[PDB]
Amino acid sequence: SPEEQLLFLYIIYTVGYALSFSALVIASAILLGFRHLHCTRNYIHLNLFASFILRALSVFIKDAALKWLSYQDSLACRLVFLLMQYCVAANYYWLLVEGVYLYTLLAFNIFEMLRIDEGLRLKIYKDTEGYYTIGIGHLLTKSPSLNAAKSELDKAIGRNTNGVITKDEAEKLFNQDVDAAVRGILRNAKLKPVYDSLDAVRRAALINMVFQMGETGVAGFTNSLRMLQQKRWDEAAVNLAKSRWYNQTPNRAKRVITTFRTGTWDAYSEQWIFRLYVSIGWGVPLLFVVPWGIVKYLYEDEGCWTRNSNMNYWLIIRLPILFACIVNFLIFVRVICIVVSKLKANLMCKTDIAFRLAKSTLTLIPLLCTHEVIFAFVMDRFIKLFTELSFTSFQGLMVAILYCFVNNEVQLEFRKSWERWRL
Ligand SMILES: CC1(C)CC([C@@H](Nc2ccc(-n3cnc(C(F)(F)F)c3)nc2)c2ccc(C(=O)NCCC(=O)O)cc2)C1
Repeated sequence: SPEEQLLFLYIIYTVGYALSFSALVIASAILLGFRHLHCTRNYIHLNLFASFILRALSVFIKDAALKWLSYQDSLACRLVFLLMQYCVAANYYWLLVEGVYLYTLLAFNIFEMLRIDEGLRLKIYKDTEGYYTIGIGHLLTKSPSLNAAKSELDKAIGRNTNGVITKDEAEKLFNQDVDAAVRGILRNAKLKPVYDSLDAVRRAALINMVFQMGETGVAGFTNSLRMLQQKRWDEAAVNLAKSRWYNQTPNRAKRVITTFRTGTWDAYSEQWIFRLYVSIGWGVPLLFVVPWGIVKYLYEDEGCWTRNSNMNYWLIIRLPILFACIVNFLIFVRVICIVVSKLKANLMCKTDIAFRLAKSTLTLIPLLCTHEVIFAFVMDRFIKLFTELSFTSFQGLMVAILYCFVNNEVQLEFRKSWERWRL
């Protein structure tokens, strides 16, 4: 039947958005309620969820307005459609920042953490404690003799130093120190079990302290290292503040304790970038959705602007989206070589967060952007393409599923608090 087909697809679409909405609100509720989940990654997700929830709201509003001059002629419809188009470009751009965040998350490592903490020197300097340092955090000897420090550096660099050392030579010695730091952990009976129980990020947190103090020194934190292995992050955090290390160099300590406490790079994460992401996810939409809304109100106003087929004015919401998809696929491309390397190199297990996120993210990029890309310059078997409307509807649900319900972290939060109820 013709009428029966058109009605059944409508059912699946609305229950798609009903289930989507419900699930995404529950998920955002979870990310917001549990304190441990308060990190930049999940904040980006909450923005993404918002874009999907708001899209859902538009769907439900349009539907309620069917209930009693017609609705297609009204201006309130054209407004709800502009809100929905904004959400759609917000979906695709919070996905672009979801892609960018993932890329940089793969690009930040210990080498970028220690370049931030330790600084860079070109010439040899006599530090406060008495050690001559140069390069990135490379202490030479405490022996109070600049002549002998320059020589001690010359054997450690090969050619004659003179005092000034080039950027490439410093990066070479920096690599040397970091290999030495990880070997020092693994050659340490108290640091290896905890290091092998830590995830890559908290691993880099441990490496950092070794780079500053040394293997035999951070081993001293017996009180803290035990509760780090027992996965009790917050109880160790307050314990590491009560340290000599925290009172000696506190700005460095706070960053590293936060990295133990959270498991993210957020304490090495400039506060202005999260801005520029909330700006690109929500802002740049506003940079091509509203001038569309104008040419559509001015030059193409016909039945809530659905009869969108005349002239260039279709392109200017499809090209910016098209452009995001292109990159999101370039990103999609580059990322995978990244992950193949990092898993081949054993640099990145499958238990880690950068990988878990590429699982999610790299799924959604094509599942969202692929259709966009195929029919790249098409403007417009009929019961077949109807099924695209079932995918989009459930899109919202899928995100929640992928970005909260199957996410390991939140499941640990649930079990942890039921246990707090029993005890
Ligand atoms: C509808 C589906 C069947 C498709 C979806 C599926 N997508 C997906 C799965 C795997 C790869 N993949 C593997 N290797 C590479 C490579 F090449 F190395 F990069 C990529 N790519 C894409 C998926 C399944 C499982 C998860 C998952 O457990 N999430 C929890 C992780 C977390 O959030 O904490 C996520 C996504 C689910």
